[PDB]
Amino acid sequence: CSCSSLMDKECVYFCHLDIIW
Repeated sequence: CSCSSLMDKECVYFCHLDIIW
């Protein structure tokens, strides 16, 4: 995934995970 705003912080931080959630 991705986010149009880097300042929606928790949007960007769902995309930082990969299967090892």
